[PDB]
Amino acid sequence: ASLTEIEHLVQSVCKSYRETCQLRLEDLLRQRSNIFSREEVTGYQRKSMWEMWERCAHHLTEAIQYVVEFAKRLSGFMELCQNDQIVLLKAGAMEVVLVRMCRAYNADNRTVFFEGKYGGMELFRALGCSELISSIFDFSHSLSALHFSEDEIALYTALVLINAHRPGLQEKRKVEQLQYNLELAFHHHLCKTHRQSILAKLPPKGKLRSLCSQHVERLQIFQHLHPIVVQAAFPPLYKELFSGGGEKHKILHRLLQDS
Ligand SMILES: O=S(=O)(c1cccc(C(F)(F)F)c1)N1CCc2ccc(OCc3c(Cl)cncc3Cl)cc21
Repeated sequence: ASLTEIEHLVQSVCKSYRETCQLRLEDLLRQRSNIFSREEVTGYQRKSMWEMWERCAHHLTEAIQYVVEFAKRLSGFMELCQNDQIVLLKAGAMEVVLVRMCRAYNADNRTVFFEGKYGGMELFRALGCSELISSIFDFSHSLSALHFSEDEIALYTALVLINAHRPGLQEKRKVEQLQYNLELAFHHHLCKTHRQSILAKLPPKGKLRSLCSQHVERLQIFQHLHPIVVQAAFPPLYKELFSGGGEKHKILHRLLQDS
């Protein structure tokens, strides 16, 4: 488009992200001294596997409801066909949740905010996927060395969400031009803010696909151990995005109709 239209894309996205944060930043920094206790950490460790899963899936789902709203406010996004809004969310909504987690992450004690207090990766030992849990801390630890601004996180998460080369898009170019316009707003704000140099420190694209692909691969395993915990206790939007078969009940386009 134009440089003046590019100037309010930054504004539009920075507003849509600030108005769609469950996690309010200043509330998280004012709680990193509220660190979990060995007696509470062991309490989480001694919880059954499926209960730490059911509790985290429910917490992931709550974090995706705010992403689907972020997407719903991304000007240009709801001008797209339902099949393309859902496919952008179905693949990029966990990726947005993972990049937003860098704010709930404290790199000094390598702790993450969880259920009202800050805990380490040892907190999630009962889940049985220690290798994947570690890579999410190592990933949030990597973005914490980028020292993101909330405006930077806004424009980076839209580009995580608005991906023109997702498999399954009906109309590809309508996203390419929404991606390319979003891509200028990010480079222009980084230019203005004297931050063009972080474009090379950003994680390689295939780093988020690998983290989401591990989560799907580790839900597969837990589904086999606890099948009826997924059908009975797991949230439907979780099963729709991640497990198969789970899109039998399409909660996604329910949220993309009401407004
Ligand atoms: O519960 S969070 O407040 C949470 C907060 C910090 C760290 C974690 C975890 F887990 F990364 F250390 C979890 N929340 C909000 C953001 C988020 C992302 C994924 C998630 O769960 C996915 C999952 C995994 Cl990665 C492994 N096994 C079962 C599941 Cl369902 C939960 C979640």
